[PDB]
Amino acid sequence: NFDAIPDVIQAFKNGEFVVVLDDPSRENEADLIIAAESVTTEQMAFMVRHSSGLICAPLTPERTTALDLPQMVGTAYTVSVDAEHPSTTTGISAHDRALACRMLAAPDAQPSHFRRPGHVFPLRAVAGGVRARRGHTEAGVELCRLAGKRPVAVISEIVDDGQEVEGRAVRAAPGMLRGDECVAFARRWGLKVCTIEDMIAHVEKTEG
Amino acid sequence: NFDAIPDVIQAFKNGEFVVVLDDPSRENEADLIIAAESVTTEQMAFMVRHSSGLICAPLTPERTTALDLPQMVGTAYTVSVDAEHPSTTTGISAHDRALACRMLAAPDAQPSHFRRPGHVFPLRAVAGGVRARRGHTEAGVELCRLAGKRPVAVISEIVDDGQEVEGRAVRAAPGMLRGDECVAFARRWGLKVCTIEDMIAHVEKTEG
Repeated sequence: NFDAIPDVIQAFKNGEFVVVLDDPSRENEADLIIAAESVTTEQMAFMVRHSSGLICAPLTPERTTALDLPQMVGTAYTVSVDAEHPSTTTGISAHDRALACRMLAAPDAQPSHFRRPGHVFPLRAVAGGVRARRGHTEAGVELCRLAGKRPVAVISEIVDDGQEVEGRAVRAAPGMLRGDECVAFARRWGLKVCTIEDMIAHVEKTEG
Repeated sequence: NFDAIPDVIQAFKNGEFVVVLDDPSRENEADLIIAAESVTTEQMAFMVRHSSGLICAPLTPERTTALDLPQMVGTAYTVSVDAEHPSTTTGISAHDRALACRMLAAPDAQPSHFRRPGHVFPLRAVAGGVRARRGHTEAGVELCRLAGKRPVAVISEIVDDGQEVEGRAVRAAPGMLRGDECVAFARRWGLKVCTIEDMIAHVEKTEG
């Protein structure tokens, strides 16, 4: 079964990842979604290991303007970034990517805190939220609002790495984690899991 | 020990991944580098599983002009892409990312074959090659030229996922694969491994 939204919010509030399913009519994919403000090096490593590794950062339009993150050019990718910080090295390590996420969420964030282009991909949520666009991007920002966090999330799609093949640089039968698998994945890692659909139902209780 | 360049070229010619080390003075990082033209779904899955998951595609300046891939904004990222193909779905799966790579390398590639923005990150190699810029981007394109392949490679940095933590969404002590580890990683997966430095020495035999 899927977890009830309130419980997903409490977990998100606690700085945990949550597994979020969009509509089968849509991608039919699940993403790991976490608040960016305090994402750790170790959690980032886990995210990278268990996802596509294309680590994105959903944020509001207000943050894209404050931080001077224009659209790269439908997923609203902004220009990519790295943390302008003395501890950053190449920008790709779990350390560096988590740092960038945290910095994007900082109340004191400024445009100069980010090197462009880089290795983290901010995504512009639509003003109307999940009831307006049923995407993981909106879901991330929606969870932030709901949990009282800074308006920046971190998301990544949970791929299915397929099976190991001893001594060969290939994986058999890879794909994307779907439905049932998603819930099982969540249970295995002690995470809450829910659907965007339920998230919307939750938000309509207050917004209609 | 590192493999001799000629042997690395033969492997690359065979459509295998090769492990390439840049300078310690530089990133001190190793990347998986493969020819894009025939990268398979299964190999892509392996690449994703064993790297940062930020799958890039080194290509020449001539290809950036032919394909209308302007700079996103130092790593020369162009605008990102997805394959405009009936089999593409969300653009992130190993299937979809490998397809995009293959399409970027097609002799019949045209700008309209790519949706922008997307999930694969082409990188513009500098005209002068590895002797001009000692980057993995140049190395990828340099291997393509050397092996007689289409002038598009696929690269990704080999991260160190750290250690599993049973039932917890974290990984302990993550980092990047370095030196020794790199060679061991290559042996484990039956891949050749070399340094950019040696690659340059190879190219100077002909170019001075």
